[PDB]
Amino acid sequence: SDNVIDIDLSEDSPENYLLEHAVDGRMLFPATGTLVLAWKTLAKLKGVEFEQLGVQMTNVQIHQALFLNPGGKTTVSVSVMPITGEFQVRDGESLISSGVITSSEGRLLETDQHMKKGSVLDGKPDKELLFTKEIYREFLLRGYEYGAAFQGIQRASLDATDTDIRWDGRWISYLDTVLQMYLLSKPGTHQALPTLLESVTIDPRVHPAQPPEGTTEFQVLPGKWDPVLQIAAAGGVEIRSCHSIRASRRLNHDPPILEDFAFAPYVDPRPSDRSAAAVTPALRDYADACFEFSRQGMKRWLENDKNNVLPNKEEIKEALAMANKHANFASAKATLEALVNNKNGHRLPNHGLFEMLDIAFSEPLEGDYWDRLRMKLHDVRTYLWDDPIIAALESPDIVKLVMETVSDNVNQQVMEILEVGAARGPYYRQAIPKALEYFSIKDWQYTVADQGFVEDAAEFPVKMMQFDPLDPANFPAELTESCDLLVLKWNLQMQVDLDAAITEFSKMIKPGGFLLVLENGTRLSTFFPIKAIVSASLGGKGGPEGDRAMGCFYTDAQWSALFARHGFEQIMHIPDGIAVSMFLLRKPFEPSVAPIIINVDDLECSWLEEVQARCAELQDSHKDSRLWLVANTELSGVLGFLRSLVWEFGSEKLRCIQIDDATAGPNPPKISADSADFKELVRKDLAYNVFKNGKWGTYRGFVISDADRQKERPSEYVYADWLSAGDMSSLRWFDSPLKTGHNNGMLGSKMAHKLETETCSVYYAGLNLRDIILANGTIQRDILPEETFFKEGVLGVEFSGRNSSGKRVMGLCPPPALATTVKCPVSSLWSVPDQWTLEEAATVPLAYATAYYCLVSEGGVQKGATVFIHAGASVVGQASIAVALSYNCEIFTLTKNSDETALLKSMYPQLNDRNFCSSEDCSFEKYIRKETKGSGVDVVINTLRGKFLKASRRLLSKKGKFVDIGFKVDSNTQIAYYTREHPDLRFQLDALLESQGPEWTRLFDLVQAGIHSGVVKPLKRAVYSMDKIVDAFKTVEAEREAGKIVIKIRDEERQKVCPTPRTSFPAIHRTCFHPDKSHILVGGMGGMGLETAHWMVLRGAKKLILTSRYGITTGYQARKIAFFKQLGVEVEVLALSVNTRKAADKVFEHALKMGPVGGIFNMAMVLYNDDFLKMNREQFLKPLESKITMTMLLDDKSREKPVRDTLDHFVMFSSLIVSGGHLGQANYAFGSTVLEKICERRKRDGLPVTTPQWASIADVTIICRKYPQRFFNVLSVFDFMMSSDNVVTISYVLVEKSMGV
Ligand SMILES: NC(=O)c1ccc[n+]([C@@H]2O[C@H](COP(=O)([O-])OP(=O)(O)OC[C@H]3O[C@@H](n4cnc5c(N)ncnc54)[C@H](OP(=O)(O)O)[C@@H]3O)[C@@H](O)[C@H]2O)c1
Repeated sequence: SDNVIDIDLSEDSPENYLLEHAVDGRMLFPATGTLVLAWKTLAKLKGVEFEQLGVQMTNVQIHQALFLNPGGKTTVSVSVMPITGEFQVRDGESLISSGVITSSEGRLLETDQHMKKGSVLDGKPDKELLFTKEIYREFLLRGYEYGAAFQGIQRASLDATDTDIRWDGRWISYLDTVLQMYLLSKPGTHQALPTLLESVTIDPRVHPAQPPEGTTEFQVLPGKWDPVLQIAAAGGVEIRSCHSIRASRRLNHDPPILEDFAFAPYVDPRPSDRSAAAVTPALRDYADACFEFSRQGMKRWLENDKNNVLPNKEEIKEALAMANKHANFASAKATLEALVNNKNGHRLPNHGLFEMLDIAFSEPLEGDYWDRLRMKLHDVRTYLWDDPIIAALESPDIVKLVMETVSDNVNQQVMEILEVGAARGPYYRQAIPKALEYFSIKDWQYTVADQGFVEDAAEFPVKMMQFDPLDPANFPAELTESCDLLVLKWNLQMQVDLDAAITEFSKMIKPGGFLLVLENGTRLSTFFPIKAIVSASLGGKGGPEGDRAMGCFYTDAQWSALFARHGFEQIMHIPDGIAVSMFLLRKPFEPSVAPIIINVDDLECSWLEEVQARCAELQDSHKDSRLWLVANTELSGVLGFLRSLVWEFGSEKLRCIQIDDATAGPNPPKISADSADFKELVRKDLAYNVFKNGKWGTYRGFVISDADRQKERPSEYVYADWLSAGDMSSLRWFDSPLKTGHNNGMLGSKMAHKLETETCSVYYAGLNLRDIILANGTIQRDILPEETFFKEGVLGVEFSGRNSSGKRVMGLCPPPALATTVKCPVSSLWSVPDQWTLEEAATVPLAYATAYYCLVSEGGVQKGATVFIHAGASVVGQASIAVALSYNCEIFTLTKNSDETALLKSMYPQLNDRNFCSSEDCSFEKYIRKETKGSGVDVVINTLRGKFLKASRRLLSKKGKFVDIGFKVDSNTQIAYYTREHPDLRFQLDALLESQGPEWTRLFDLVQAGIHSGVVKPLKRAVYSMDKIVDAFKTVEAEREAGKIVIKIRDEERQKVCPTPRTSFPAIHRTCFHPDKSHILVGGMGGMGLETAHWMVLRGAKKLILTSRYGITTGYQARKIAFFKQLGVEVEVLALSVNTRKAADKVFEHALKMGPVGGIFNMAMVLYNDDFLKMNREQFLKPLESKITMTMLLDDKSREKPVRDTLDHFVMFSSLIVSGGHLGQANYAFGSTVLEKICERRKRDGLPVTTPQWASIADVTIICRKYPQRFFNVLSVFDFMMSSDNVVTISYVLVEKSMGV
């Protein structure tokens, strides 16, 4: 109604600096931006200029975020009430800001900061100051992305109390930079969204005037932060008591792609290898069931074919005959139907062969049968494509192994693929989404072809060609030297003349190209039923390799011999065993010049000179010349070294061979110049040859499914948390830090109260409405007592289990008590009487402890007093009635429906209908007022809100007490809590459980007395298992029926004092660090070193020894370490390099002095990026110290006592240069690969090891087409990396799934 403000976010608009304010990518209008709009509006109403008006905004509520849009116009309406000052910044019909704006002519500013002239941060060292780069690195790590316009704090002290704030004449920027001082005063990791600014005073009269026009250098105004009063004051501005709400950090990019950098054999993989077919025992049964169903179905087909309408009948007799050689229809369908309809967990994704076979046989034998059935099976063709038998060889691992192995060997930038016959047997639907969509460095061009248009390929980035696939000699001549890979899925089995087809197919292969063939090789009579009805000319000439089975099938052994006969080298061969087989072939390579071999075994790089010389003469030699970098040791970086060399010398000549001594079989290869094994390798001319586990293979990064990141495994200690805040359907069970004996969150205020705690094995956990309110996002974790801020979880307080002595106990503990083990203070533990089962005990503690607090501790109930209890059917309501009845009180209670009234009356026989009202209307006020003869109710236990809260205070007597325990308080109510106007009694039982002082021990004794006197009786309850935790929370939230919801953790033993059996629970991973052990962080005084150290501090670590070449040299390092120490962490910063045994000894002398060594981290990096041929040894061994010398001096020291037994984690950070390669970083690649080989040796010896292989990290742009990850997401995958069995995990984010060219 009042001023309408238009914000022009255009190319040259003066208010374009407002797009330089983003939170996790999204552009936002600053929270202190509606203050200026309200400020400018009030001055406009008064008719005065806004910079001559001194305003004061009080209790400014931020309800929404005004999302700015580039090149767009945002119109917001500001409405100010003339006399009272109530203002409203509202975009459209949605409120963005509310509060009260008041102008004045006197002095409004409280602090005297506007009088301060200079900057007190003068003459200080550079290690005692924070600069704009360091200040806004801390904000970026929390999601606050400020552009150059909003980077106002130009310098600050380590405490951030004193700052230099820039004045540029823009008031939205200046107010934001004065709120950044408050944000800079609350170090942490989460993103805090302001929600209430109690006071904001702007006095431009004492503020410096706008800088002259065209100013380039602006003045810095001193700023100060007052912790006593919580005032951020700079210049003529003052922000007081800003309240923020935790915000879930959203991911700017798409989820990272996690892979397992593992070794994969080429030919005939064993069942334990990753290139092997994924045939489970269940699949081998489905294959047999289909085989029996197919075999007998043909028998049924032959005998019933009395009309002779079954062409290929001789073929169906031959197929039936062979099945008999290698061997009722009702039973055959019975076995399959039992397999299909069973849901025993072991369940194939789908049963397509059975489904499509059933259509093949069940179809009647009559006129127009074959034409109709051929149409029917062409309508369910998808079943054959997507079938466990057919998908065993189309698994993501094999598809990626083939597609990337072929890419490592194609020496172009685009990789031309050609899938001939894409209508019958398709491969694009598997190659594209599983392997080719992950490509970042190489481009791919896919070309499907067939007789007709490929209907299913319309949605894929492929090119559809047209010609006859089933007939050679008509292949278009435009396909000569056309494709670097040829895929013939189910094509060579349809060719009448194989030699002619293969000869004509081999011409389409570029020199050095590959041919991929997938054909049936075993149990050839299983799929024949469908190749009988859905094939026209089932006749194919045989040859020297034998006679085609039926007329369209060769056996796997005959397939391999046939390919070998045409001079094809078997690069890879993966037999499914149950059905299909896969061959990858390329033509033999005959060198014209002798290959050059250089041994790169030495880790001191005594060959840098020779390789550099031979690498220089690459582009002046014959095209058939090759450099073979050979390593015969487990530790060698030849694999990642040759990837980086390929980036500047091409893939044409650079080849490599590694032989792993440790796992090389009894017959190790003998690669040495004119050897026998080498020549077999100079003929395949594969870039990377690795002999490990007894077979030649290659290192490939196998993608990890997003479902495996939340895979649940047995865990002795678990606790319930949420995967996503505010979602009650995301509740899971995570690993509990109690496996270390202690509980996360021992920092700050939790370090002051040294409560004596008894470790109890939880058997039942009661679900209260306090947990549902937190779980569903109605209230953030920050409203809870400050002692719970760093706790792993905040769900659950009450429980009933067994203490360490085996006694049955029940009690309330600080969260998480929705767990399997707790550390309950001895002053909060009651003993279960020997008449209650532990199930009944789980319902008593909180319900009655709250009831006594509300009635006898806060309400001061006296004998005979009148009490009004809202929601009498709730557990707290039932407890309140029982406590009140014991005090001989006149009870009035609000019951929703008649079922609740009946339940309460039966539960408490003293309750008559006169004692009951309805929670559906405020008609209880007249009834209660009349029934009390105008005296009112002495105590009101209020849960209902709005007009029921008002109508219930109105019933209070002269001395009556109002106990409001509802959770969903209004905004005005919360401000009353903040302003100390009213006490917040809804998280007081949680606060008394942190202090456990005089006020609690009064409630402990009141409840204990009630148990003895019989007042405290167990309530009716519903027991939910540990897997229905989500459903239990939903049951509590809905409040459809009265009762206590109690999660059953363990089964109570028949005895009464007996040790709890040790058991495991399925739970998601959650890495935790032992607080009594010392964790060494070599290079932990850096970007990821210090931000990872903070992550460990939250997850349990309390003893850090951080190592650097120089120690603390900046004010960001000194401010972080002063934050760990304040939290209660024993930090130690050593200015040494662990490059000699003396240095290694010192770092572990200091570690063992602090405590047993429980973790070693190596984040150290040194980089000299340069061209390989302009690098001497002194410059090639630069990155090799932090990665080859500090990793075997930390690995030698971790393999000796006492480190070996105590050590839990051995993390050696790596880079994707070992998996992708990079330009100029050929020395870093060698160091990063030898580091990964030391970590794989540790796994061989059973020692703990983790090797993160990160691409790029944002907070601590697009390189090789990969977006840098946000650190809050690097620590999310890092946590999964530590709690996993693989050694090397590759984490990288893709800008977008790769398309063609
Ligand atoms: N953040 C990224 O962009 C990114 C991307 C991919 C991978 N990574 C991985 O993460 C690490 C790099 O993280 P970052 O550079 O952001 O932070 P950082 O690892 O903490 O930084 C490297 C640190 O190494 C220390 N250092 C070097 N040589 C040392 C020696 N001989 N002894 C002890 N300390 C030594 C340096 O301490 P001084 O400075 O005091 O000498 C420096 O602070 C590497 O392991 C890398 O593989 C990071």
